[PDB]
Amino acid sequence: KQDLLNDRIILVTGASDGIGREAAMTYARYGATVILLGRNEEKLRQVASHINEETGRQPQWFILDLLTCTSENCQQLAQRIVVNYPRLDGVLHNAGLLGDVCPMSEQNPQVWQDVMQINVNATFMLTQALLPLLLKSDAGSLVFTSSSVGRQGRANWGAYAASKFATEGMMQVLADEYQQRLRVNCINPGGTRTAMRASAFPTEDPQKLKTPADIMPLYLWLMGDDSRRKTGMTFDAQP
Amino acid sequence: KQDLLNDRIILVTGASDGIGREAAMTYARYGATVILLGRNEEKLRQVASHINEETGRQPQWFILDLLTCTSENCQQLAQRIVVNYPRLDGVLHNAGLLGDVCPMSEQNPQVWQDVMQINVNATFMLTQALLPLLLKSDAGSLVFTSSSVGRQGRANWGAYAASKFATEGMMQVLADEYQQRLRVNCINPGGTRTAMRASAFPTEDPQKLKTPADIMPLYLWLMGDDSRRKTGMTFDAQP
Ligand SMILES: NC(=O)c1ccc[n+]([C@@H]2O[C@H](COP(=O)([O-])OP(=O)(O)OC[C@H]3O[C@@H](n4cnc5c(N)ncnc54)[C@H](OP(=O)(O)O)[C@@H]3O)[C@@H](O)[C@H]2O)c1
Ligand SMILES: NC(=O)c1ccc[n+]([C@@H]2O[C@H](COP(=O)([O-])OP(=O)(O)OC[C@H]3O[C@@H](n4cnc5c(N)ncnc54)[C@H](OP(=O)(O)O)[C@@H]3O)[C@@H](O)[C@H]2O)c1
Repeated sequence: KQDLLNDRIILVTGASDGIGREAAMTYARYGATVILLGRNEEKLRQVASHINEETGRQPQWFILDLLTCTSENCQQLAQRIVVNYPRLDGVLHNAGLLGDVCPMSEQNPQVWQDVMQINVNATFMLTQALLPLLLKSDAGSLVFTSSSVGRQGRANWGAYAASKFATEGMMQVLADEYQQRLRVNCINPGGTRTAMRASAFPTEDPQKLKTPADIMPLYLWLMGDDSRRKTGMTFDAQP
Repeated sequence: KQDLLNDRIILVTGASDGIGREAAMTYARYGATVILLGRNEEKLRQVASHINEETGRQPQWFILDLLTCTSENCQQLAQRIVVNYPRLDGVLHNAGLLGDVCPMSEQNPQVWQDVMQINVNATFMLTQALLPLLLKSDAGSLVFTSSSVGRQGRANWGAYAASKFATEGMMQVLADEYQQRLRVNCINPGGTRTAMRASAFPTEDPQKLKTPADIMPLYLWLMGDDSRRKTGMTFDAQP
């Protein structure tokens, strides 16, 4: 089992914390060559070093701030990747901003715009930049991260709900365009023990939640060979 | 029938052309006091004058460019409305930008951002500004405009599909927050004979399409009293 992802090159955004960190570390343990994207340099250095402890292979990391990056910035990142890696076998878009959790009448419009910029616009721009590398895979897998409020909007979820709906739509468009070329799917992690969840639910007991490690089976499956015919779908990590 | 919307004050965005123009004119014919929002001053003047021909009542219009308006701009507009109108009984968010219809790899990121800004962000900001007026209605009705690609993403629909998914999500959040206070719903017009449709489908015969006038029954129903218990739903004008 331990070589499930041997010779698969997988890029993970939001790899500096929470679910993305766990995904990057888990993929590396299963033999993948991982590329870490994040915003916080110190956190990325820490994750890369912990992957080196666990696997003896030190992954490369890149800084890309999704709030402010331009299309040119994403293209430049892709060019830097091309120098060291001949393809991408997987891209996991896990980075996300929660924004305000409060009624629509109280949503801060600057924060609303930021949520849309990171979760949707920059996620799209990065996708555009990385598509040529993904198409070089024998069976590239592109994964977006949704939420239950990306399937059914609920009170107080504001920009986050709008952005995760947009994410499902973007995934569906891409799956349709890349039939028999790429697998394109969404994962809904479910409520998971991270800082984002704790901010969204400040009074909930985090010990009642599954951890990122607990929800990894779906993350592995989508990057492995058993999911090869599956595209255009949204999967719940906690069904 | 001709006084169905007597003493209902209804604001319509994108009232300068296409479906929005038809909705504004139709609501006025049924007795509504209509407020026209658009970008093109000459078109708004023309629609207001044609409403005056048809009803002998000249509606007010306001310019608000959804690409560049700030939250402050929307608040200022709401203040201007408050001067002349004590409430809003309906708000129809019909304005929209199509953006590029082409594969994801060819989508222009500036255009993508514009589509998200008009269809989602400024639509949200305007909603925030108008909510207090809507809450003054005995039964306020807030209507967003979706598309079939806001329910199922398809190839080439890019930012537009993402934005209409976000629109469905925003509608669902609002419906949940305003239970037994407002009706909040989406209309999917279906393929309708307008300039937007003709650009999206340049080779299609527009005479094969229903016109905006043809799809008005649903637009009237959502503003009239027979839809009073209906919220959180998306309705197809062409089922
Ligand atoms: N935890 C849950 O219950 C839950 C449920 C449903 C969906 N999700 C989704 O799961 C994904 C991961 O979230 P999480 O719970 O693991 O939260 P998290 O621990 O706070 O991690 C979020 C990650 O996103 C990155 N990120 C945020 N803003 C960024 C920006 N401007 N530029 C680049 N990267 C940015 C962060 O990077 P830096 O630390 O380097 O700033 C961090 O690595 C998100 O898409 C979230 O919506 C989580
Ligand atoms: N026609 C269809 O087959 C179809 C199908 C599904 C959904 N829809 C939806 O129906 C709605 C109406 O579209 P339509 O077909 O009637 O197209 P249309 O004739 O081109 O009308 C679009 C309206 O949106 C307004 N608008 C565009 N950009 C704006 C901006 N930056 N600021 C303020 N207003 C702006 C335009 O105003 P100005 O003219 O003043 O610039 C125009 O009044 C849209 O939401 C569209 O997505 C249409």
